[PDB]
Amino acid sequence: VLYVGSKTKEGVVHDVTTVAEKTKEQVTNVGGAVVTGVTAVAQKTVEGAGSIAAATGFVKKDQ
Amino acid sequence: VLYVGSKTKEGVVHDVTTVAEKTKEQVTNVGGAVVTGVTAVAQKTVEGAGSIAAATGFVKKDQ
Amino acid sequence: VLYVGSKTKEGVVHDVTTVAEKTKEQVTNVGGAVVTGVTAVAQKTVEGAGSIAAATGFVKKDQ
Amino acid sequence: VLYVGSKTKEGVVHDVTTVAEKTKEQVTNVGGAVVTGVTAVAQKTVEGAGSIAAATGFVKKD
Amino acid sequence: VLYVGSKTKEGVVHDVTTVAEKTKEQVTNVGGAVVTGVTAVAQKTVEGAGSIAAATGFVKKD
Amino acid sequence: VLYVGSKTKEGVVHDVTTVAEKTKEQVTNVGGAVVTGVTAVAQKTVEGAGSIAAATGFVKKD
Repeated sequence: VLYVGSKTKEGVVHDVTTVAEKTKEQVTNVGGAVVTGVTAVAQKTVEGAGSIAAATGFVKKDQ
Repeated sequence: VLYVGSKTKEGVVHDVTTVAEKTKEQVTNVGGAVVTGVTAVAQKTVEGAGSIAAATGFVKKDQ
Repeated sequence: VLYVGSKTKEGVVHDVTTVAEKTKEQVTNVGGAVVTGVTAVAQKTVEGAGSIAAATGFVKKDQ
Repeated sequence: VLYVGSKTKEGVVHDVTTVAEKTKEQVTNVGGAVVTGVTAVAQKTVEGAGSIAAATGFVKKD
Repeated sequence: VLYVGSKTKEGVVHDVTTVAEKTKEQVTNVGGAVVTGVTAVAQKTVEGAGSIAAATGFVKKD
Repeated sequence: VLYVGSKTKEGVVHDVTTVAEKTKEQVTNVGGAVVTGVTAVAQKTVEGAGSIAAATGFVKKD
């Protein structure tokens, strides 16, 4: 498993450019999840049973 | 498994450019999930049974 | 497992450029999660059963 | 050259507001200008000799 | 050259506001200018000889 | 050259506000200028000889 001469880019994120202006906002939450904003999750590997990788706004009520 | 001379791009994200202006917003949540915003998930691998990779707004009520 | 001459970029994040202006905001939370802001999670590996890697706004009520 | 998501305003006028409640006015005039109200001039390019551009309440005589 | 998300304003005028409550005014004039109100001039380029650009309440005589 | 997220304002005028409550005014004039109100001039480039640019309440005679 070898790279001799290259440019290897795995699991990256860039130039994520967000601009806002005069943005008014109201939020109300009771018990749940609310995700309002820039998020960058860059991974290369997640191993394992029953896993959760890179969740976002994840309401997990179980019984 | 080898790259000799190349440009390898796997699982990437770029130039994600979001612009907003004069955006007014109201949200109300009770127990669930609400996802209002830029999200970039870049992975190369997720291994494993019963997994969840890169969820978003994921209400998981189980019994 | 060897790189001879290269440029290896795994699990990175850059140039995440967020601009805001005149942004007014109100939030109210009771018990849940609320994520309103720039987030960069860059990993290369997460190993293990029943894991959670790189959660965000993750309400986990269990029984 | 390439503009991604950009905004390019060369000689514009915007987001002007004039609120007025319970305003009382009176005017009298004799042979001259009076400008009581909103004006919004946006010119990109003007040329000439002895030009007059974007005048308001102008009085010329000889 | 490349503009990503940029904003480029060359000769603009914006976000002007004039609030007025219970305003009383009177005016009298004789052969001259009076400018009582809002003006918003935005010029990018003006040329000439002996030019007059963006005048307000101007009186010229000879 | 590349502008990422930048803002470039060359000759602009913005975020001006004039609030007025219960204002009383009177004016009298004879053959001259009076400028009682808001003015917002934004010029990027002016040229000429003997030019006059962005005048307000100007009186010229001979």
